[PDB]
Amino acid sequence: SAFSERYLGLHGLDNRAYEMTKVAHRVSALEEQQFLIIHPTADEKIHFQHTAELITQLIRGKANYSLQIYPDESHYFTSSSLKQHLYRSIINFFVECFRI
Amino acid sequence: HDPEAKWISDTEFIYREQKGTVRLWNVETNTSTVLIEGKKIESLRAIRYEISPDREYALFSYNVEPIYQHSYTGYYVLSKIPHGDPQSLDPPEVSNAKLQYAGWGPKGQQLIFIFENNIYYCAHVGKQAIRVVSTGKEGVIYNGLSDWLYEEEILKTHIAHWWSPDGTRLAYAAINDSRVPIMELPTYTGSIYPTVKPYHYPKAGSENPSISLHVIGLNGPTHDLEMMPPDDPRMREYYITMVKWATSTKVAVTWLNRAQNVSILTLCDATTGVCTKKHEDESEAWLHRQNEEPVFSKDGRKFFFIRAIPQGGRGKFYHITVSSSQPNSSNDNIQSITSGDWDVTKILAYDEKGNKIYFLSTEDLPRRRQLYSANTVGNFNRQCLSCDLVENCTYFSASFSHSMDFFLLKCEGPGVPMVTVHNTTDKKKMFDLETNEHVKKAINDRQMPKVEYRDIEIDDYNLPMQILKPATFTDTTHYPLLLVVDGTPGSQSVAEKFEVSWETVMVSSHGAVVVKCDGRGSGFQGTKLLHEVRRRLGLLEEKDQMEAVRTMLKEQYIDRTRVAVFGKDYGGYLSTYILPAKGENQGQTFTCGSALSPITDFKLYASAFSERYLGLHGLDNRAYEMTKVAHRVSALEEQQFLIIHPTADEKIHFQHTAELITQLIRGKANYSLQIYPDESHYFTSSSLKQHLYRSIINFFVECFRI
Amino acid sequence: EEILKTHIAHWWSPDGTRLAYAAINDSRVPIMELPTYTGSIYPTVKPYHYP
Repeated sequence: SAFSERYLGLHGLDNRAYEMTKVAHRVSALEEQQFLIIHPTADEKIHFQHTAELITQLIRGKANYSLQIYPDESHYFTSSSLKQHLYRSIINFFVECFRI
Repeated sequence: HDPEAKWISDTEFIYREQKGTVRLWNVETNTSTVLIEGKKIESLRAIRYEISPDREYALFSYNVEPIYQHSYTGYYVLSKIPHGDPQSLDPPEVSNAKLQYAGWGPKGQQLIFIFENNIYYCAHVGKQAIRVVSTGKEGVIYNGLSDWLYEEEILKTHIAHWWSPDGTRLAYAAINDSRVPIMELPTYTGSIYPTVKPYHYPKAGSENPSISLHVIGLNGPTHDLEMMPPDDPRMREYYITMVKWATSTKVAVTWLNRAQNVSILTLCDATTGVCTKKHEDESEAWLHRQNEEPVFSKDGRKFFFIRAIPQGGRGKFYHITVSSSQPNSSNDNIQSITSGDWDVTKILAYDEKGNKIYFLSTEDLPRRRQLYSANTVGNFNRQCLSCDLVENCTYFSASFSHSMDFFLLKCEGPGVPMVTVHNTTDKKKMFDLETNEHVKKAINDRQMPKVEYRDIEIDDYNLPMQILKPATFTDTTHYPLLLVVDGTPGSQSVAEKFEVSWETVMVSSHGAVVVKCDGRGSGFQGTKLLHEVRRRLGLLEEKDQMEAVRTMLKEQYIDRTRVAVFGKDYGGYLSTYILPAKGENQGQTFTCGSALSPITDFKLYASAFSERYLGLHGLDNRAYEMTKVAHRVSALEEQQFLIIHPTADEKIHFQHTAELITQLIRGKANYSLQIYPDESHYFTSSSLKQHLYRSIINFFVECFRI
Repeated sequence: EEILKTHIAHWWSPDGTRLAYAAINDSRVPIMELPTYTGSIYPTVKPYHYP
C-alpha cells in the first residue's frame, strides 16, 4: 500500500487509477520479441503472484517466453553463488539473443 | 464421436449420442427407438447422461468442475423418460447444490446420491431424500468414493460403491484420512491474498488411509454391517484393491498388504459381516493386475479369476483360474483355462448355458488385443471370434450382453476406429454402429505419417518398438530423431493405437521421425520382464532406450547432431535420466531435452508407488538415494534443457521440479522453464491443451532447425 | 522497505538516559503466505503481514 497509494492514491473507492497500470495491456502484441522472466520463488518484495498473473495473461495472449525460477530464495541475492548464477544466466540469454 | 453403447438386455444396447439425440436400438431387425431427443443442448448442456435401469427416468450431470482425473462433481437433474419436466436433484432440506456423485441402481427407479461425503437414497423418485449414512466428513471420511491415492493409484477410478445385483444393499468403502498427512498446493491467482489449497496426500513412508468396507440395506432400519478382513501378521495394513458381488448377499473382496506382496481373495456375507478366506497370492517381488473382476455365474458357481501361473520360463504369466463356490480347504480346483506366451487383458463373460468364456487377450502379440472364446470344459479350445476378422485394425475391444449372444466390437487403430454390432452365433456383421466417417475422410485428407515396427532383443528379453515417418521421405534429406518414453509399470508405449497428438503434427510438418521403445518393467510382455525392476526402476528401460538410439543412429538417412527426448509424469524422470556423455568423445547425446512434471525424488511421491517398486520407505532402502537424477543431471555441461509444469499439479507435485531446479543451480547448467498457474495435471480445458501442444513444437523447431 | 528504509526503530537520548521507540501493531494487517518448496517433504508456507 505504501508504494501503491504514493503514485495512484488511496484504494477501496474505485479511484480508476489501477486498471490502466496493469502490464497486460501492452504485452498483447509480442510479435517476435524473445521475451524472458527471471524470478525467485520466495521473493519478499515483488510477490511471485505478479509473475503468475503476467504468465496467465501471456497464456491468454498466446505469446512466446521463457522463465527461470529460483527455488525459495530471497530478493536481493545476498549469496555470492546466487549473484554469479544470475549474472551468468542474464549474460547467456543476451548472448544467445545477440548471436548472428 | 463414439456412442459407447451398453447392453441393456440380450438384444438391445444404449446407443448414446453420436451426432445428437440418444436413441435405443433393437438387435432383432434394425429397430430404433428415441429415448432422449436433442434437448441436451437446451438442457443447460448436460455433460453426461444416464438412464434409469427400468428405462423410465433420465439423469443429466452438467456444470462439472473436475478436480482429479475422474472427480466430475457437478449438478444432477432428473427428467421423465420421453421428455419434459426437469427436476434438480436436491439433498434433504437443502436447495440445489453441487453433487459429488449420484449414479443409478441396477433395477427400478431407486437411486442414490453422494453430497458432502454423505449417501442419500430414494427408493421412489417421488420420495424425498432420506438419511442412509452420515459418517462421511469433508475430505477426511469418504463413503462410496475414492480419495486421491485410491482414485488414481491402485483402484484407478473414483467408483468405490457397488450395487447389489437385485438392488437391495450397497457395499461401499469408507476412507479415513485423520492420520493421513496433509499437504497444501500454492495458489497464485485467487485474489489479493491467495491461500493454499490443503488436501491429504500420503507421501512415501507415511500412513496410508484407513479403508473399511461397509454394507447398508435399502429398506427398514438399514443397519450398517462391516466386513472383517483376514488377520495375517503381514497384512494388517491393507488396500481393498477390488471387490465384486458373488451374489446378492455374498461378496468377493481382495486385500493387498501394505508391502503389496500378499493378496488375499475372500468371500463375505452381508447378513453377519464375517469374511470366509478363499485364497492367497504372492510373488518374489509384488502383486499385479489388482482390478480384474472375476465373473460369478448365476448359481454362484466357479468364478474365473486371472492369476500368476508359472507358465514355464520367462516368468509366471497371468492366466485364468477356476474356483468353485465352496472349494475344499484341503485342495482347491485351480485350473488354467488359458495357457500360452500371453495373458488375458480382461474377461468379458462365461456362457452359463454351455462352454464359452469370452475375453480380450494378447494371444497374438503383447502389443495387440484380440477377442477370443475358450471352453470351460477339458476341451480348453481358444477359438477365434475376432481373430483378425477385419483387415485393417487388428485391434479389438468387445462387450457382451446378459446372454452374451450379441456383442459390440471396437477396432480403434491403427486405422480409423470402428464400432460394430456382432453375434457369437453367426459372427455376422449386421451393420456398423459408428464408422467415424469424418475421421475416415480426414485420414486421407492430409499426409498421415507412415508407421514402422522393429522388434529388439537384449539379453533374454524381447522389446517392441515403433517408428513414425512423414511418409514423404527423401533419401537426400536428413531428418532428426525424437524419442518419447513413459516407462511406468503396467503400461505399453509401443502400441498400434490410432491417435493424433503433437508427435504426428511434428512428424508431418517439421520433418522429423519419432521413435518409441518399450523397456524393461512394462507389463503384458512377460511377468519376468515386470518384476526385475524391483528397487531398480528406470535404469533398465533407459539402457534399452540408449541401445535403441545406438541401433537407430546407424541409419544413413539420420544425423547424430539433432537428437531430442521427451517425457511426462514418471517419464519426466526418464527424459532427464537419459542424458549422459558417453565416453569422452561421443558426447552430445541429446541436443534439446524436454519433460513434463518430472520426478526426481521418489520419496516425495506416493507411498503406494515408492514402496511398491523401490522398496518400503522409512527403512532407508538406499534406492531412495540412488533413484535421484539430481546426481545424474549434474554434468549437463552445455546441453540446454526445458521443463514444463503446472503450478497446481497433484499427480507429481511441483516441489519435485523446484528441488531439481536447485540442483541445476548447483550444477550450473543451462535450462528453460514454463508454468501454468493454478492448473491441474489433467488439462481439462481445450485452450490449455492446445497451448501446450503449440509450446512443445515451438521449443522443438528451434532446437532442430539449423 | 518502503518508508523508513532503516533496520533500527529506536533512538537513544543525547544524555544516554532515555529511549524513543516505536511499537507497531500488525494484527489488523492482512497476512500473506509465501509458498515454500525446498523446505521439507511437507513444506509449509511462510506467513507474515504484507499490507
